[PDB]
Amino acid sequence: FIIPKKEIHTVPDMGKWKRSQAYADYIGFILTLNEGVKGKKLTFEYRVSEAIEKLLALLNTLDRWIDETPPVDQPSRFGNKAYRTWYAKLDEEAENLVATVVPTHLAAAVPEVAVYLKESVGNSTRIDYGTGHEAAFAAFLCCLCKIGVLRVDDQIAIVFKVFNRYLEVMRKLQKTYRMEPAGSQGVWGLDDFQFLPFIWGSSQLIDHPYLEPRHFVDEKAVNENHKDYMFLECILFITEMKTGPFAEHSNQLWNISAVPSWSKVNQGLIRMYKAECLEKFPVIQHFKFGSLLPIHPVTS
Repeated sequence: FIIPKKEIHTVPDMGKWKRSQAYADYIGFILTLNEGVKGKKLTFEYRVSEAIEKLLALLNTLDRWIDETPPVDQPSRFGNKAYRTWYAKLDEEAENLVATVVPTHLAAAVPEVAVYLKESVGNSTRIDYGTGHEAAFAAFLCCLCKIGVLRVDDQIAIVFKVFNRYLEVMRKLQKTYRMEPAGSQGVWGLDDFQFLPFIWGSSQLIDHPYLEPRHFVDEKAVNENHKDYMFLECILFITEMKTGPFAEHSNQLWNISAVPSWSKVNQGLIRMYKAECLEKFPVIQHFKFGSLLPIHPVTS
């Protein structure tokens, strides 16, 4: 194990990244989880292991720290400085948190794995959050699979239990500390903060008996179904946070609602994720590379 470090500094480094072992493992992981959740509600009776339970407890610790760290009165009208107090706790305690999940015989892996956790919750200096932080959380989970802490039978729970809870905690950070989107915003982005739940969420909805894409801009449909469906939960967050016509506050998603099937939405969002997140220097340039997700060319 080694200290994961940044490797994307120049334009040619984008190709280095796309040819890397890290990229192959990362995109393979996203696609594997995408397939596993296909056609299933969040309440699907999936297996729940000790490691999954410990990851939920880890996220609940993060949540508790938010409650202990209220917003401060401040002059700035953007991010709330209390975020930095919260983040400092995570920075100090990340290895301890990860150690509650990783059994002692794999203790050597804790510092490397914990770097991804420390990169998954936003930026302290800027008080911002974007799809690069979300990617680091997926990378954190990917590392836990690679070292065998999480297994194939945990894959549905990774999305429906752990990632689902992570999104709740991220929404709470974003609202509580008035966090700024880190990257492209408004007309320029799919969503101000997230990406993966629209991929995995659209996979859930493949072959649904009633819901089709145009239904996600129907407030009634979202209200009656969001508890079962990660995609719909994301839309609910948007409509709760933003006012006015959907077409104006979320134009990209508005256009996506016209797609005739969830399978086509899912296929299109995978393409879009590569183009607008993984191949986007300003979004992905802070990705860190160590031993588990290495910058060396993919083995083959």
